[PDB]
Amino acid sequence: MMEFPIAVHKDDGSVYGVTVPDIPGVHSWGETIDDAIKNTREAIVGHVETLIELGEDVEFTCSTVEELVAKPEYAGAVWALVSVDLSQLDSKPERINVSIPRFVLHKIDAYVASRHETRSGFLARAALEALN
Amino acid sequence: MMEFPIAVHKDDGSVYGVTVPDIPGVHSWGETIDDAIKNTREAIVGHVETLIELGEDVEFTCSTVEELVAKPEYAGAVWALVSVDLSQLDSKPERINVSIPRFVLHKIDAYVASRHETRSGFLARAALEALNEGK
Amino acid sequence: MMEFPIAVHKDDGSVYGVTVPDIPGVHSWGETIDDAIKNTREAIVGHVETLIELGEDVEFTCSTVEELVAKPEYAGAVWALVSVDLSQLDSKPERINVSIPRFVLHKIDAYVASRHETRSGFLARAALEALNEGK
Amino acid sequence: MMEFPIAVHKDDGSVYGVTVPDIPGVHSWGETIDDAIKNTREAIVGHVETLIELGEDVEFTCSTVEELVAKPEYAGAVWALVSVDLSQLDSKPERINVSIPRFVLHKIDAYVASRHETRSGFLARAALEALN
Ligand SMILES: [Cl-]
Ligand SMILES: [Cl-]
Ligand SMILES: [Cl-]
Ligand SMILES: [Cl-]
Repeated sequence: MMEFPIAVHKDDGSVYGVTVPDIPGVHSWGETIDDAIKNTREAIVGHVETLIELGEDVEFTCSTVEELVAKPEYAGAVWALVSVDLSQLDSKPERINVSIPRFVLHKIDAYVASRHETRSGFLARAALEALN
Repeated sequence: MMEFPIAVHKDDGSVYGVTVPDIPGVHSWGETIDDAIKNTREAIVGHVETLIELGEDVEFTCSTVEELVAKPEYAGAVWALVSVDLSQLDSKPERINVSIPRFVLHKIDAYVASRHETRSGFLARAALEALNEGK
Repeated sequence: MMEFPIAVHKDDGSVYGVTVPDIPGVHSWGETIDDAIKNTREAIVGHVETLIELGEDVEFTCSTVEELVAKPEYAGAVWALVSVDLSQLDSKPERINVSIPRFVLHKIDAYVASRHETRSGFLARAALEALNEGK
Repeated sequence: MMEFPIAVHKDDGSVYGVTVPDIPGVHSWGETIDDAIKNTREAIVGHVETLIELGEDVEFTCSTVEELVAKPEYAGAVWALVSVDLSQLDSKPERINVSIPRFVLHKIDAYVASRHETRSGFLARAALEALN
């Protein structure tokens, strides 16, 4: 699960505006903060899916709120985190047959059992993670 | 049916280390003697299972407690025998079906084709990296 | 699909606690903001899954961030929305097949006999007590 | 998995003798220390299986080496631990259908995955443990 920090600003007349520190160029908005979060999620997912559909490598780096919160350009922002999982990206994953040593599977099984994760989800995230 | 002798010894306060004479590379321990034995059994079982799964033969003759009990490197040791049954162990890694996002499978398959790796060996290694980083 | 607002606040040094306004009894935390959210997501999913499995109706209307964002107890909070899909949740506990030595299954059945307990509720409770030995 | 401490004594004009602190009455022996350990394991297993077959409750109280080693009656002993688990007792376990809440199963699954244990083994040991 990836967590994108998003910076929410609001004034008296204008609506909620949102910027995405890890994706300059994305600017979203909402009549309420909940709508702004949801609209920013859609903009982030559409961005990532679009670059994939274009044939581009996409490198999944997320900043943390901790590291951005004291920066002046984010003074007075309301911080939120939008959760993006890889299932949220590809609608038609491919089922493949692979062999994994049992001592590795036992470590995967112990780990995913406490997190509502699967062998498949763990391996897909591990595959992506090793590629960076 | 292999019988691995193991030797538990006191190292510091409330930490018991274990020697496995027939697998010198295994270094298990426990906060209690019983924990140390249970942890060593798990290391030995995983070792034997994993080498058999590589297609190796692991049938050698274990040491006896008798030939080791009087050696001075085992003074004060607490002994146990770990019994390992090889009859049910598979000689190849476990085959599983998994679901992978296509764009991820693409950059796997393109990656392994160049170093002549396998998807399996790639995902196995990738899994171990992800497990170790989480700490 | 249920959208639970969660509020992450920095409680002490290097520890972030989380409030779930619609489940006041859940008190999750994490070493980082991201870990706090992931731990909170897991407690919320487990909560909703477990109550539906008890045969309860859990569909109610979640709070919004909007109605909470300006309240003093949430000053400085970092917000997130945890999305819970109820579609796949089963309304009964998981049925499993297990192998039990007869002499223990005798001393289970004889014991649940006049407590008006079930084998299931007994094994569930015994499992949890046994797990409560966390090192 | 149960671990019975056993005390091994050896004098030259004789063989290895063994006593079992948690089972007074058991006295075993062997030409070698390995034979004496194996013979003591059989006597312990036979003892427990025999009481069960007599219809007696059996309560698994194992001492630890740590708490026995300094007692004067065990001065100069060589200590070993005899491992007994419940499968080593009943030859014909019964297969039953039960319902377990998933949050309990997930905790069982995480625990047993690192130990070569099963849901069934864990629940049988738990059934015996919280049953006192
Ligand atoms: Cl997953
Ligand atoms: Cl899977
Ligand atoms: Cl087991
Ligand atoms: Cl099982």
